[PDB]
Amino acid sequence: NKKRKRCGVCVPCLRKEPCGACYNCVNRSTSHQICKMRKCEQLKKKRVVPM
DNA sequence: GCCACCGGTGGC
DNA sequence: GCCACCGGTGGC
Ligand SMILES: [Zn+2]
Ligand SMILES: [Zn+2]
Repeated sequence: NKKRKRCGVCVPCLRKEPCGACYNCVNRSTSHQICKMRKCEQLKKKRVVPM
C-alpha cells in the first residue's frame, strides 16, 4: 500500500490556518510535523499494516 | 521545492 | 519494551 492521506472532513482537516502555538508551529523551521491542531483524526490511528 | 506521513531508534 | 523525536522522502 501507499502512504495515507488526510480525510478532509474532521475538525482539524477543516482548519484553514496553523495554530501558531503548538510545539510543531513554534519549531516550524525545523519540524517535519503538521500543526497539532491540523493533524487528521484518521491519521492519529496507527496503520493497520506498515510499509 | 514543499508538506508532512511514518519507519526507525535513543533515552528512559 | 515504550514512545517522543527525527528526518528521509513519497506524492503532489
Ligand atoms: Zn500548531
Ligand atoms: Zn481528517
